[PDB]
Amino acid sequence: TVFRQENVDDYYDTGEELGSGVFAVVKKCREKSTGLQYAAKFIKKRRTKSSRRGVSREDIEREVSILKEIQHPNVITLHEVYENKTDVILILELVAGGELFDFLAEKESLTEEEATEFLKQILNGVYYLHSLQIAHFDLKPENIMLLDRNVPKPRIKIIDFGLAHKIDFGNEFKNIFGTPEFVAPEIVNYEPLGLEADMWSIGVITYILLSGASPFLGDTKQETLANVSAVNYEFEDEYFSNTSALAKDFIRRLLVKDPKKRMTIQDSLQHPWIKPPQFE
Ligand SMILES: Nc1ncnc2c1ncn2[C@@H]1O[C@H](COP(=O)(O)OP(=O)(O)O)[C@@H](O)[C@H]1O
Repeated sequence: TVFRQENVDDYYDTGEELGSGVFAVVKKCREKSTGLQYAAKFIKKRRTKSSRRGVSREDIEREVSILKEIQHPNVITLHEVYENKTDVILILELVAGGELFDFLAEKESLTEEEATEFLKQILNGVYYLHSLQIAHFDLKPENIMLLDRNVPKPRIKIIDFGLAHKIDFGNEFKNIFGTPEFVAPEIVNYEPLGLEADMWSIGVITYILLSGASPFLGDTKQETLANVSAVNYEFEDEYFSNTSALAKDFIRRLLVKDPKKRMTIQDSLQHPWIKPPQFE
């Protein structure tokens, strides 16, 4: 699939850098014709078939194809795509209130209500995605943006569809590995993956939202991964003594090794608490 090959600079001005990744950089931008602001994600292309630098065209096209499908308040909207010899440039909906990661770092500790207010939105977005048989495969606080961080109940959007896949056969078996702290045991063990992996990541996010601590994090990536595969986590009293037992129950039902026994996204919304790279 080919994208618009006019110079993006003929149509957009860029400003502040919003984020920086292995082979992607995201910059705030403004469309000249409308004055509307976006986030321009510049993804470096591979220079040769066998190269390890840059992103394969297959992987870029998958991200674009998934983004084109989605429209929901809790996920990002793709506006346009450009390309040139070096980059594919995705013009994405701007989410201007920063990462959930940075919000948590600045506050140090959420109430159980503040955590659920974030969680409920994450769950609604993932319910949408999973309804479409889209697994995100990279859910973590760095990939959840706030629209406006200066309101008591910030609204969020899921970003970074660089690992997302359509799961039309219930599982997929490709090269898929996210951030060690957040990946499910089946990722660690190189097993077939499905929508269930996202539910594990949600459990890890929930634990972090409530405690400020990461359930499986070791001092090295290998230690983190070994902890994940062994389901080596516990609820520290220092962090959870004033957290409800129902909140712990919710996490326990997500941090389950066997993906078949883990809560699904529909289960998570009906749960009584809610119901109203890898190498060193
Ligand atoms: N739509 C957006 N609005 C604002 N910031 C974004 C947006 N998309 C990405 N970012 C920022 O850029 C960072 C890297 O995102 P991204 O490039 O999508 O990840 P990757 O390069 O791993 O695919 C994010 O963690 C975030 O800080």
